[PDB]
Amino acid sequence: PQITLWKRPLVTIRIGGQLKEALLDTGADDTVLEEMNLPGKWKPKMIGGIGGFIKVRQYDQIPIEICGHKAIGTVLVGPTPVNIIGRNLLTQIGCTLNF
Amino acid sequence: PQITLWKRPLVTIRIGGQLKEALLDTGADDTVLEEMNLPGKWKPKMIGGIGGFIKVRQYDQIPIEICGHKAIGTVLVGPTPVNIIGRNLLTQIGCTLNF
Ligand SMILES: CC(C)CN(C[C@@H](O)[C@H](Cc1ccccc1)NC(=O)[C@@H]1CN(c2cccc(C(F)(F)F)c2)C(=O)O1)S(=O)(=O)c1ccc2c(c1)OCO2
Repeated sequence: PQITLWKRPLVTIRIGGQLKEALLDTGADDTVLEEMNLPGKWKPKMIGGIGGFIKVRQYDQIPIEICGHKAIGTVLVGPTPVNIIGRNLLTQIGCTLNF
Repeated sequence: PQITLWKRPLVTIRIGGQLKEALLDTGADDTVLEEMNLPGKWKPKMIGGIGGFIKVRQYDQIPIEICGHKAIGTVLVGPTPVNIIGRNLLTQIGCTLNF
């Protein structure tokens, strides 16, 4: 599909038994999801944006479905106000910017 | 052009006769540039991000040429970690997400 940017590019994602709305975000290197208790090993990380840094937990090889498109990769979990699908997963679902 | 997302979508912009690199950022409502001088009246504003809130200066009706495409709109200037082109200008240049 084609998503215009008149409004925030929110789409439905699935991670386990959780459906959530998330931004397709070309400005995000990494995928950052709001606080959730995922299974498995993780490592602590800091990520920076407007206003400074937040502490996140990095989980590897997590499957996520994004508008029915399958993805699997690193997801950062932490105190973000919005679920952010970053470039690591945007590429896996074939997402490009066009103008 | 079509822009893939295996690398950051950084582009050259022209503003006030100056060339800068900026990130095409579909997760950003607003265009926010690092500290710079722009002419004319501005208004103090505060905006939020992943790390908290910052103070910015809001300049209206500023021409920016983004990758050869002309925009005229609101530019916020302040302590963003990198120059970002947000949806307010991405829409002007006809940018969409496609997968
Ligand atoms: C500023 C960019 C260079 C980076 N950000 C991505 C931007 O697209 C963010 C996404 C975002 C959107 C909403 C809340 C928080 C983050 N966008 C922005 O910073 C601004 C913030 N923002 C906003 C608007 C209204 C309210 C608010 C809030 F109240 F939540 F702060 C934020 C908005 O529209 O764009 S980022 O989210 O900070 C980010 C994401 C992934 C990363 C990373 C940094 O480092 C490694 O991996």
